[PDB]
Amino acid sequence: MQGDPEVIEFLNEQLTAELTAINQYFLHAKLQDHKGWTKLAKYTRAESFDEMRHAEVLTDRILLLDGLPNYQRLFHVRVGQSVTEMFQADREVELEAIDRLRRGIEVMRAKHDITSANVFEAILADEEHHIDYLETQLDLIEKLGESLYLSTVIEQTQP
Amino acid sequence: MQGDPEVIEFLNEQLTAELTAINQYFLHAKLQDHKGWTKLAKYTRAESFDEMRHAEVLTDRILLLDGLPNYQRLFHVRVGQSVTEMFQADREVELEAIDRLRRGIEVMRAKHDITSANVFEAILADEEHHIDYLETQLDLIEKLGESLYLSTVIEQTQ
Amino acid sequence: MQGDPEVIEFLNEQLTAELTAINQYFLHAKLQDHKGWTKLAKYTRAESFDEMRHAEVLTDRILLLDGLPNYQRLFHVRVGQSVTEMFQADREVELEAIDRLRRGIEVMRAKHDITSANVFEAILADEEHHIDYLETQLDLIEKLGESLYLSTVIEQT
Amino acid sequence: MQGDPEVIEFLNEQLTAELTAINQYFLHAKLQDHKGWTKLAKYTRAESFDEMRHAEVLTDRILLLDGLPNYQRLFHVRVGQSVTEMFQADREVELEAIDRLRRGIEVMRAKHDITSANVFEAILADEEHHIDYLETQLDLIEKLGESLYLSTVIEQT
Amino acid sequence: MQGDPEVIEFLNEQLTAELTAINQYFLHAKLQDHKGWTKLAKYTRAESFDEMRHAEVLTDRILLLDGLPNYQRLFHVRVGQSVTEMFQADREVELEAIDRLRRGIEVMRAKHDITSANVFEAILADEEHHIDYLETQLDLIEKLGESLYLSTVIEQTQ
Amino acid sequence: MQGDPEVIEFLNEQLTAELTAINQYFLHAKLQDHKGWTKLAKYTRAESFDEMRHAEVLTDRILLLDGLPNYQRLFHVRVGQSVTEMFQADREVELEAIDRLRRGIEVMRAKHDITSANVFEAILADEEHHIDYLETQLDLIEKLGESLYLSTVIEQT
Ligand code: HEM
Ligand code: HEM
Ligand code: HEM
Ligand SMILES: [Fe+2]
Ligand SMILES: [Fe+2]
Ligand SMILES: [Fe+2]
Ligand SMILES: [Fe+2]
Ligand SMILES: [Fe+2]
Ligand SMILES: [Fe+2]
Repeated sequence: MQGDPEVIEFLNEQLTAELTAINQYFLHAKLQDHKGWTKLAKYTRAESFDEMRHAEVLTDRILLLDGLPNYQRLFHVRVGQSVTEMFQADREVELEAIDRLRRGIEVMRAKHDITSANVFEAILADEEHHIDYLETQLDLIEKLGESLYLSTVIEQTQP
Repeated sequence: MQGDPEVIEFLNEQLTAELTAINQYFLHAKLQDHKGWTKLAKYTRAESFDEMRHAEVLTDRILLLDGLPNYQRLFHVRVGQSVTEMFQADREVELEAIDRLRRGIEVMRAKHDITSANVFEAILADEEHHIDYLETQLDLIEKLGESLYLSTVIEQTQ
Repeated sequence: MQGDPEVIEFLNEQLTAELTAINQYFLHAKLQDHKGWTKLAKYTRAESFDEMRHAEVLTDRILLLDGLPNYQRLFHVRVGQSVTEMFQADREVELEAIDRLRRGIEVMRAKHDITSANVFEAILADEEHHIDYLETQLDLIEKLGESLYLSTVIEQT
Repeated sequence: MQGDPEVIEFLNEQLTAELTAINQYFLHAKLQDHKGWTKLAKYTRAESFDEMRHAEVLTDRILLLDGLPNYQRLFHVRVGQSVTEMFQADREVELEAIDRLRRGIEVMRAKHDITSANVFEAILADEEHHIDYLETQLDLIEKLGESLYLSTVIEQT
Repeated sequence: MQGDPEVIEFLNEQLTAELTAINQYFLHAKLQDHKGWTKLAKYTRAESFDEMRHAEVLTDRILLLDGLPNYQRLFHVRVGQSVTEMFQADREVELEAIDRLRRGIEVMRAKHDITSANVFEAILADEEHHIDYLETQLDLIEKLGESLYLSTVIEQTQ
Repeated sequence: MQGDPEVIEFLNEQLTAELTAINQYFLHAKLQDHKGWTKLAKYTRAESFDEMRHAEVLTDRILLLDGLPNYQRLFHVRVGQSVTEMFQADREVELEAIDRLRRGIEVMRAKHDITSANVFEAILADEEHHIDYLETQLDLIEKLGESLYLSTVIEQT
C-alpha cells in the first residue's frame, strides 16, 4: 500500500497549517494572560491543545501511507495588541483552513481513498465550530463596548 | 566566624526597608478594607505577611554572623486616599528596594560571602514579581476607568 | 524595568533552539514508535515534554522584560533511519546548546542581571544530564550489537 | 424495503471471506500455542474474535434487507509451519479483502444505499490497520533473525 | 459562511416532518395508555422523545448556517382506533421520511456541504431501524390474532 | 565533556575530607552511646548519616566528568575521651572544610564550570550551620558546668 503523491501533498499542507495555528494560539494565550485577562487565556490554551491533537492525528495518518512528514515549514504568523485584531487573525486563519479542507476532501475522495477523507471531514466540522464561536465573540465585543467588555474577564488571583 | 562590617551594614539597611514595607502594607490593607473594597484588602494582607517572613529570614541571617540587628529605626511611610496613589507609593518603594538589592549583591559577592548573596537573590526575584503585578494593575486602572474598575471589587457578606 | 537588548537576543536564540529541539524529538518519537521500538518512544516523548516546559519558561521570562518573543523561525532539523544516527543528531544538538548556554551565562551575569542567569544555569544542568544519558546509550549500542540491542525493546503488545 | 440483488451479492461475498478468515486465524492460534509461542497465540485469538464480530455484524445487515445469508460455502484455507509462512498467508488474505471492500463501496454508494457503505468503510479501516501490523512484524522478523525473534516469546509457565 | 437556499429548504422540510411525527407519537402514546395497554404506551413514549431530540438537532444545524427555522407549519396528522391502524399510519410516515432523506442527501452532498449530509445519514439509519420494528410488530399481530395479541400487554395498574 | 584536572583535584580533596568526617562522627557516636549519654549519640548518628549523603553526591559528580574517584586516602582522625575535646575536634575539622570550600568555589567558578560551584555552595551552607550548632553547645557547656550539663542527657535504657 502506497498512497498516491497528491494525497500526501494535501496531508502535508494541512499538517503545516495546523502547526502554524498551534504556534499562533499559544503565543496569543501567553500574551493575553500576561495582561491580567484570565478567562481568555484559559480558553485559548484549551484551543491550542486541541490543535496539537489535530496535528498528531494528521502526522500518524500521513506516516501510515509510507510518506515523509514535513516538520520544517511554517506559514506566516500574525500578532495583535487589542482583542479585535487577535480575533480577526484567528478568523482569517480558520477561513483559509476550511477552504483547503473542502477542496482536498473532494479531490481525494475522487480517487478511492476513504479514511483520509473521513479524517478531513472530522477536522472540517471542528474548524467550523471554532470559527462560529470566534464570530459570535467578535459581534459581542462590537455591540457591548471594548472597555465594558473587558470589564468582565478581569479577576484578581488568590495571593 | 564573624562577617565583615559592610555586609552587616547592607543587611541592616535591607532589614529596615522590609520593616517599613510591612508597616505600610498593613496600614493600606486596613484602610482599604474599611471602605468596602474587599479583594484588594485580601491581596494586601497576603503581601504584608510575605514581607513579614522576609524580615524574619533577614534578621536570622544577620544574627548568625555575630551582629546587632536594628529594630529601632524606620524610614518614611506614605499614605494615600484613592487607588492610584497607593499603587504609585508601592511601586516607588519596590523600585528603591530593587536598586539597593542589586548593588548590595555585587559588592557582597565580591568578598567571598555566598549565603548572603543567595538570600539577596531570592529577595530580588520576589520584589521583581511584586513590582510587575503592581504595574499591571495600574495600567488596567488607567485603561478601564476608576469607577468602572472599582465596580468589580465591591461586595457584601451578610 | 527594561532588559538591555543583548540579554533579549540571547533569550530569543535559546528559545528558537528549544523549539527546534521539541520538533525533532517529537518527530523521532513518532517515527520510532511506528516500527515497534516502544520503550524508546516512551523516553523520547518524555524528553519532548520536558523541552516544551523549557520553552514555556523561557518565553515567560523574555516577556517579563518588555520584549518580543520570536515564534517565527526555526533552525535546521535532522532525521535518521537507524538508531545510531538519531542518537548522534541528538548529541550534536545538545553540545551546541550547552556551548551557547555557557557563553550567554557569562556575558549576562557580567551586567547585573541575576534571574536570567539562574534560568540559564538550570537549563544547562538539565541539558548536561541529557547529553550524558545519550552518550551512555550510544556506547552500549556500540558494545552489545545492533541486533542484540534492538532485541530487548520490542514488546509484541 | 428490498435491497437490490447486487448489494446482496457483495454482502454475501464479504461474509464468506470473513468466515474463512475466522477459521484460518483460530487454526493458527491453536497450532502456535501448541509449540510454546504463547504471546503470539494471545494476539491471534484476539484477532479471531474481532473477525467473528465482523461476521456477526455483516450477517445482521444482510438479513435486514430481506436477504438469504449464505453459511454454506468457504474459500480456500492455508496453513504453514514456520512464522514467516503464517504471516505471509495472513497478508495475502487481507490484501484481497481490502481490494474487494473498495470496489464494493464504490459500486454500492453509486446506487443510493448509504448504511451498507458505512459498514464497508468501517471494515476497511480495521482490515487496513491489521495488514499494517502484519507487515511491521514481518519486517522485524526479517531483520533480527528467526532464532533471536522466537527467543523473546517463549514463557516456560 | 452562509449555506445556499436549497440546503435550508431541505432542512426546513425535514424539521417540519419531525415535528408532526412528535405530535402524532405523543397523541398515540396517551390514547393507548388510557385504554389499559401499557407496554405499547411506554414504547411509543420513548419513540416520541427520540423524535423530539431529532428535531432539536436539526434546528440547531439549520440555525448555524444563518437561516430562519420554521416553527409555524405542520403537515397532516392521522389517528386510529385499533392497533393495526396506528401501526399503518406510523409506517406510512416513516416511508415518506426515508424517501425525502435519501433525495436530500444526494442533492446536498452534490454541492460540497458535508456536515448536513452526515446529519441526514444518521437520521436515515434511525428511521430505518424504526420502520423495521413497526413492520415486525405488524406481521406478528397478523399471525397471532388481535385479541390473543393484546392479551399479553395488559397489567393491573390502569 | 572532560572537566579540567584542577576541578577534579578539588573534588577529590573534598571527597577525602567528607570520608574522614564520616569515620570520626560514627566513632564518636558509638563511644558516646557506650557511656550512657543517649541524646548526644542520636544527634551524632544523624550528623554522620548527613555526611554520608554528602560523600555520595560528591562521588557521583566527580564521576560524571570522566574522573577517577579516590577511595584510598584518609586524613588524620582525632579522638577524645571527654566531651569538650570531642566538640573541639569537630569544630576544627569543620573550620578547615569551610576554608577549603570557599577557596575551591572561587578558583572553580573562575573557569566556566557552574554545577560544581553550586554543589560546593550547598555543602558550604550546611557546614556553616553545623559549626554554628557546635559553637553554641560548647558555650553552653562552658557556662552551666560539666556535671550539670551531663545531668540532663542520661536515661535508663
Ligand atoms: C508546561 C506545559 C506545556 C507547554 C509549555 C506545552 C507546549 C507545547 C508546544 C509548544 C507544543 C508544540 C508541538 C509541535 O510544535 O509539534 C506541544 C506539543 C504537544 N503537547 Fe504540550 N504543552 C504543555 C503541556 C502539555 C502536557 C502536560 C501534555 C501531556 C501530558 C501536552 C500534550 C502535548 C501533545 C500531545 C503535543 C503534540 C504535538 C504534536 O503532535 O505536534 N502538553 N506542547
Ligand atoms: C498590625 C498587625 C501585625 C503586625 C504589625 C505584625 C508584625 C509582625 C512582625 C514584625 C513579624 C516578624 C518580625 C521579626 O521577625 O523580627 C511578624 C511575624 C509573623 N506574624 Fe505578624 N503582624 C501582624 C499581624 C499578624 C496576625 C494577625 C497574624 C496571625 C493571625 C500574624 C502572623 C504572623 C506570622 C505567621 C509571622 C511569621 C511569618 C513567617 O514566618 O513567614 N501577624 N509579624
Ligand atoms: C406534549 C408533550 C411534549 C412536547 C410537545 C415536548 C417538546 C419537546 C421538544 C420539541 C424538545 C426538543 C428535544 C430535542 O431537541 O431533541 C423537548 C426536549 C426534551 N423533552 Fe419534551 N416535550 C413534551 C413532553 C415531555 C416531558 C413531560 C418530558 C419529561 C418529563 C420530556 C422529555 C424531554 C427531554 C429530556 C428533553 C431534552 C432534549 C435534549 O436534551 O436533547 N418531554 N421537548
Ligand atoms: Fe486544527
Ligand atoms: Fe520584601
Ligand atoms: Fe531544553
Ligand atoms: Fe474482518
Ligand atoms: Fe426522526
Ligand atoms: Fe559534609
